[PDB]
Amino acid sequence: NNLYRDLAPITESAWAEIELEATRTFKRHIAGRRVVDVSGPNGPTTASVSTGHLLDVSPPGDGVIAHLRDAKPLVRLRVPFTVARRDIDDVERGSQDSDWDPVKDAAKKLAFVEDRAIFEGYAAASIEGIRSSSSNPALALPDDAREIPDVIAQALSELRLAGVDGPYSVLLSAETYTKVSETTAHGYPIREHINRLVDGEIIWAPAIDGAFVLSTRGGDFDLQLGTDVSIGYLSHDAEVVHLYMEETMTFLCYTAEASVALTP
Amino acid sequence: NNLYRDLAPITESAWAEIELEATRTFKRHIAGRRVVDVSGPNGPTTASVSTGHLLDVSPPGDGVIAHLRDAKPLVRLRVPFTVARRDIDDVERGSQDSDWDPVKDAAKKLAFVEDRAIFEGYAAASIEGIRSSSSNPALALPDDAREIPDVIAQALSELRLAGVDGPYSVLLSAETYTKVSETTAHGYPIREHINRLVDGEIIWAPAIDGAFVLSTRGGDFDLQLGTDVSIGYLSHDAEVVHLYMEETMTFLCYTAEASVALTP
Amino acid sequence: NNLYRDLAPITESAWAEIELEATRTFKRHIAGRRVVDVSGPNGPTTASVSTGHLLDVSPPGDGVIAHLRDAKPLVRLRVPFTVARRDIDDVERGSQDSDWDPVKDAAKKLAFVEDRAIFEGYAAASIEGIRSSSSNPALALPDDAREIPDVIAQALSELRLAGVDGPYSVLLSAETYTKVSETTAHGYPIREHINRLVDGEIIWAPAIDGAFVLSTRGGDFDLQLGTDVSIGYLSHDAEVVHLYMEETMTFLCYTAEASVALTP
Repeated sequence: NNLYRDLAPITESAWAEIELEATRTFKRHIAGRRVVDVSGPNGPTTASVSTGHLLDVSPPGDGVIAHLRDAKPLVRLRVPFTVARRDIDDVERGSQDSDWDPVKDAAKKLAFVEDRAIFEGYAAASIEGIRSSSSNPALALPDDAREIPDVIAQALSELRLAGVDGPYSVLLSAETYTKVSETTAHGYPIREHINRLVDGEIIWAPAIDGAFVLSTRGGDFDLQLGTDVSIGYLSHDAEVVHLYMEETMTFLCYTAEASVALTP
Repeated sequence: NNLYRDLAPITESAWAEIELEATRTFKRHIAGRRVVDVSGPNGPTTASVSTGHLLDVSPPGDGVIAHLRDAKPLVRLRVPFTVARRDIDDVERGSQDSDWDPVKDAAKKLAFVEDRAIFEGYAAASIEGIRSSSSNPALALPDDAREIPDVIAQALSELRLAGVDGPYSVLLSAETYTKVSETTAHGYPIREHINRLVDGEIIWAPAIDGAFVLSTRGGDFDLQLGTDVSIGYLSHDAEVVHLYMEETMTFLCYTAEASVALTP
Repeated sequence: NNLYRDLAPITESAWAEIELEATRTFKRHIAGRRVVDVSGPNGPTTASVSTGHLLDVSPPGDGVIAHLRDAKPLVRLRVPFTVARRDIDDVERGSQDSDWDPVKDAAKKLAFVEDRAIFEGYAAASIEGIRSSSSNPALALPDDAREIPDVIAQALSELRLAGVDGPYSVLLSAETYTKVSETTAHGYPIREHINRLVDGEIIWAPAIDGAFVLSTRGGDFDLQLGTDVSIGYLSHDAEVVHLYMEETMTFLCYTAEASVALTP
């Protein structure tokens, strides 16, 4: 295939180690996939997602009405990294302390870009994020950690006024999650205080900035994937090999009233 | 379905008559479908055709390479017409001279727009025609009808220099076909003179202007259809019913050297 | 094998596309293979073709008669070309307008060299062409296109005086074939005028210069192949891949009276 892995100077065991390390880190650092419906890979031939809408266009001639079908293009994200042939070779010698830090960093970068496109928007890819697409009024996250549950209750009140149902979930930023975790009250963390309110789960969202309270009934958010995360090979040298992590995706929000955003 | 035919004041017999009359006229007046590969209807959900190419785009952030997948949108052509309820009603009385001239005119219009988009281009739909996409030099159709075969032989020489194979076919305009038909030499029409050269067929192309000599080996032209020609209903009155003929399509040319264009 | 295709950064689909495109163009531009017997590939170990003749040589010593066996060596023709990794990669994305023009040009070049060696001679390879090996007197192709059939009839008279039988065939140059095709008489091309005389076929020979009338009974011309046309890999870069088209061949003419040559 287009990955050209058979041409890389890497053994099966080292390939397995790299894949495992990247998968673990990405699954750690990814959050949107846990609260958004995912349309499984449709193949490399997939390039756009139809919206079912029509756009006006100049007719070819008299007596003819012309309309253009509307589609959302898919964007390919590629993050390159470099690995050492010595660490690669040591694996077949029964070594199991090899350095895969570039792999972990690339996985973190890819997860962050994906989550930031989902929750904030990537305009050049025509991706409007949940924050912008949300219709319910946005709130402000208090500087202190003790007042956050009140704001979350207000956001639940807003959604739950608007008429959305299903389990509710709170996605918190790295800085906010650290705050609610370190901070404590009556012998419990402010994070447990927050958890007490919702029916769903509390989720880490390091890539995003602020906080988000959203419904998970289904049918409101769609992450379309052409091809899932993959690892490939570009070139190599006497000392290093250059690889990349690739994924082709787009994001769509259909219900603007199923989420509430809180800004720092 | 979206046609809403069940709501129209028309009987099954009249529906059949209208469908038959439109199909006959369209199949008469259509030419590109006889020399271009047709990708059958893929359903109303189809909105674009992937090209497999990539487009450069600003990255979300540092260390990330971003590319956009390239697709060709589909365009919907709708031609409205009006029919008389008296002619509709007469059918169930065993009448078989009913007037379907508006149906025939609408079918002609739709065929003409389709063929003109295929052979000349519809820019607003991002459709580049065979004439523009052709790489072989264009020729001029002589005013006289006696020199046309020489120009056709020159065009065959150009294609057949360029290295294309398979049966060759000549599509002639209405004005040019009338000329070669009426004109005669040695007791045979100039059209038969033309036919003597090629291995394929001589085709009517009223919508196009000029003439075209092209190969039919396959894999060079693709007419993508989302939905084929259909007839629908908009509204009705005590005297008339308003209908439309609809089709969603796009056209792609892959080989620029498989055709030669001759301009009036 | 020596092609080293497994080392090239090309997918199976792109390999198939390149092979198909090269085969089509070569089969289009090749002519000698249609009128000469072909000895199928005998393997890479084949290096020469015995003639069964003997050559005089100085003896090792007294009372000894020494002779050397005579053989015709085989010559390997290699034509390099370059391909773009972007066009290669687009194929797996369902792209089918990729550029293979260098492939087509290399195939044309190889076909032209093969046909020119067959019909004109490649001295350094000890290949004497049909033109030189022919014993029947050579003719001159008239500048005008109207007198060519008379010269072809004269050439048939010469062969057919000399006593050769079997279907006869005319191989025409690019410039001569264009002339006889464009030129017309009594509503038929001069090429059809020519075809009327012979029992065999009229053949395109762009590589050759002039015209040739020859018999196809069999046993007079032999194209010996060690290995048929093949495509290989030399090296690659971040943007391009360097490939070559290779064939090992030689040509032998046994009957000097089975052909007649016409010079421009």
